[PDB]
Amino acid sequence: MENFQKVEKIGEGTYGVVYKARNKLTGEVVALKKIRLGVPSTAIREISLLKELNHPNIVKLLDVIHTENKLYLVFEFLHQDLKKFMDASALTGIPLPLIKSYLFQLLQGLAFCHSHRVLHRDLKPQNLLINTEGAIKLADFGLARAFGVEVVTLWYRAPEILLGCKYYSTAVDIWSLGCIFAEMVTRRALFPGDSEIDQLFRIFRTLGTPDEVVWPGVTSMPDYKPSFPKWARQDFSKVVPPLDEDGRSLLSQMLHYDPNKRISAKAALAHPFFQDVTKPVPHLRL
Ligand SMILES: C[C@@H](O)[C@@H](C)Nc1ccnc(Nc2ccc(S(N)(=O)=O)cc2)n1
Repeated sequence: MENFQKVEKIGEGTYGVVYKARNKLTGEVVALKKIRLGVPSTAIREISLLKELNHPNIVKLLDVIHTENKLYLVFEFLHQDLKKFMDASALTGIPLPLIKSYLFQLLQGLAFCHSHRVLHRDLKPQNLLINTEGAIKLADFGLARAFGVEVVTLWYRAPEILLGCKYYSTAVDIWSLGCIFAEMVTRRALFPGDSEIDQLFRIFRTLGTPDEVVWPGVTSMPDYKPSFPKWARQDFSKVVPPLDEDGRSLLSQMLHYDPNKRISAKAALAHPFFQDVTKPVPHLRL
């Protein structure tokens, strides 16, 4: 902490406060995360694996500073988060070519992470960071599993997590990114639940209550109740106007109930929606 001069608080998360800060020696501007708490050995080792998980669409973890039994993560600083950008673009909407670019890049980032068996587990607009050059990057990648631990947003949570599955798969991240894709397009959160059951029931109201036909094994999950109401599925035509039919096909594959049926990041990259992908420049007010 002594090595940095705090500039301003930029986030408050489950695992600690994040500051924009400047390195006192070099003048580098960084994001400094003070991890909330000595540090268990296992957390140290998992975080140290994250230091080598480098990709253009993953926020670079510059240093892990484990001293005086405190843990600080030093990240490269990005200039804005997707939440703030979405809120800024709410009059006209993020142009589709930019949406498509951001989706494609995030899919590249996930394919890379997934290929190393690392999951995010908590994708949401506040953890997607953008720059002036057109890039978008996944932040706080791998921290949920490293640490294992003011209101938690449930809006992006996959249904298998809500239904009590103990072992997460890479599919949880595809589900979350699907939710975010929809939200960019419509300018409203797809499933804005305010409790676990409200989140589950908002999913069920839109995609239909899952059963053994669409999700074999669903009825044996830990928090599945035979008493859940049975709602009929809606058409994606009603869920995300004015997404074009390729966008809609791809979304539907990202939002399959059965995580085993849900598209992988790798497969998503070859989807016809990306045949005309480009990399536009956003208009950022900093
Ligand atoms: C991921 C989350 O913990 C975030 C706080 N972490 C990081 C990491 C690296 N860089 C940033 N920058 C940053 C963040 C938000 C904004 S905001 N809310 O003004 O759009 C402007 C810049 N944030």
